[PDB]
Amino acid sequence: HKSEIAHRFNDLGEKHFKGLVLVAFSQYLQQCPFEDHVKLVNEVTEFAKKCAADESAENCDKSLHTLFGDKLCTVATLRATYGELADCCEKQEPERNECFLTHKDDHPNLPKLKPEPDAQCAAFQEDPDKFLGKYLYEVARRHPYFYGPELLFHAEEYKADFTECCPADDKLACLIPKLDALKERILLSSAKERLKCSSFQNFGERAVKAWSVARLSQKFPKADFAEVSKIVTDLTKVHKECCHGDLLECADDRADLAKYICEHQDSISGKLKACCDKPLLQKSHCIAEVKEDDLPSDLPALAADFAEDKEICKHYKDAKDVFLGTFLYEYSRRHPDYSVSLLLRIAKTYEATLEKCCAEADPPACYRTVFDQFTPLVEEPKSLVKKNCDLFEEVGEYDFQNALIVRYTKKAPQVSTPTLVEIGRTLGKVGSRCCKLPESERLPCSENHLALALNRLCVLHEKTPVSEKITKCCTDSLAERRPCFSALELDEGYVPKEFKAETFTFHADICTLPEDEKQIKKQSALAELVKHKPKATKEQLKTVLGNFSAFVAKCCGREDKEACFAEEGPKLVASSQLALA
Ligand SMILES: [Br-]
Ligand SMILES: [Br-]
Ligand SMILES: [Br-]
Ligand SMILES: [Br-]
Ligand SMILES: [Br-]
Ligand SMILES: [Br-]
Ligand SMILES: [Br-]
Ligand SMILES: [Br-]
Ligand SMILES: [Br-]
Ligand SMILES: [Br-]
Ligand SMILES: [Br-]
Repeated sequence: HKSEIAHRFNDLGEKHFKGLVLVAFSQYLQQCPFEDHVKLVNEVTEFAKKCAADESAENCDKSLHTLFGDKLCTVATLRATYGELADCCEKQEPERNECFLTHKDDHPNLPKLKPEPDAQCAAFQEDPDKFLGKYLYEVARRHPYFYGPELLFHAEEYKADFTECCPADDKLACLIPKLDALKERILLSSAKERLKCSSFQNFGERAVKAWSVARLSQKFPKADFAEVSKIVTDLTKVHKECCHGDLLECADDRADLAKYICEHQDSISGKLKACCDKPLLQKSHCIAEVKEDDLPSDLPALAADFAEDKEICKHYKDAKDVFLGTFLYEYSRRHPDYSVSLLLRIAKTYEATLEKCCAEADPPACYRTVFDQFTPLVEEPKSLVKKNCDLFEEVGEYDFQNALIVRYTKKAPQVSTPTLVEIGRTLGKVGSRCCKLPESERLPCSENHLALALNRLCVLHEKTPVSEKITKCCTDSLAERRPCFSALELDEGYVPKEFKAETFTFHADICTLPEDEKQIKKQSALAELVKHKPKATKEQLKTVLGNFSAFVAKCCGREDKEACFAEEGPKLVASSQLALA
């Protein structure tokens, strides 16, 4: 392949190629107007066609990286709008892209994209191409590590929704449920993918493969070890390319993998057939989301091979990584009911046990009981989910979020209020989604979702580190991350944040906010109450918040809203203090 970009263009097709370039640019250059991005995509795409037709043309042999980078450095507003991102252009590859990646913004704080059915159907009417391009543009800029080929797929869902619902008399009736569900799907996928990219960055490729050996062994328990390994090797390569911004290569390799999975579905899983009848993007998504296959009925006990066999230290000496990979695959396929981290924790203990045991002068004797060690590990997660789902089913979502906001704020009161509020809200929604699920599916859902929320917190906290405890938990070890967070507790040495009346002062402009923005303001007040009076109980904190909430509702219902806030406000701010002693 003389020319990489011809090759990409040839393999991907003009539409998706175009689509991926729009996405890539929107992730790198998050503020630029949609129109500026359209032009860039068109330029790159032109040059691609020149090359596909003639690979000797000036510059067609340069790497995609180099071509994209040079293109980014061309932007007329780069310095003006993106500032020090412009300094990256002085660097050379591969450092240039590294430098660009660091400057992707994980908290871009763009206006909340909400469904406006009368509005959007008519935008869908006025110009559709701009409409489906904009969607990709808006999602990409808000989620700078979003999984390239998956975004193009959600766009199609987006198109299919509008095309169906905009003709009916009752567009909103049809439309809103659909868009609401799609926002949720986007959030979850973006969090899933950010965790992969975070793992590459902080723990490396090894950690990403183990995580993936576990997950895929659970999904495809029927598959033998060499399949799993092959698929995992290819999928890691794919996600590494996407996390680094190489969306064309990412996508091209992803189509190859989807092809491979579909040509070997008999040897992988029986739940693949419907997926493998689909067009490309649908097919890849369908595979990404496939239900776990049924446990096979011919699997032996793991003891024989992993506790009883007397040459185990021998094997473990010769092929450490391989042999432990074999343990992880075997253990994970038997346990479709465990979170990926729990599995990884288990594997780490096994590895640790062998190194301990294999120095002792009779290793069979001790590692004989290695499986006893996994009991307490399995049990802890089971307790946390039961503790949380119990609280959730009792008090409802909003109260659950509140209880989590308080709990996390006590653990890490230095962390910003916007971040504390976000994790707590996110974790409340996990309660709604996960708790109603069968126990075989509840542990994994809440713990796999919890992993994603902790990662988000660590991503935000790494932008501007403020708590050492948090850094330690975020950077020590992916498998121990949840236990590390669970162990955090209010430090005896924490100095309360000094009181600031303004921080608890509300005004009428809250009345015109969306409900969820209303709750965010209230929930932010909650976190600050905790920062100022950290020793206050959750029950005292719930009462004070109830009083602010009753105050806001009333004043927002008043004829003279502003007079109500002005008179009533200071009374609350005063009494709040004493209520939290
Ligand atoms: Br170009
Ligand atoms: Br993202
Ligand atoms: Br690329
Ligand atoms: Br794909
Ligand atoms: Br096969
Ligand atoms: Br802290
Ligand atoms: Br999250
Ligand atoms: Br933070
Ligand atoms: Br916890
Ligand atoms: Br006011
Ligand atoms: Br109060």
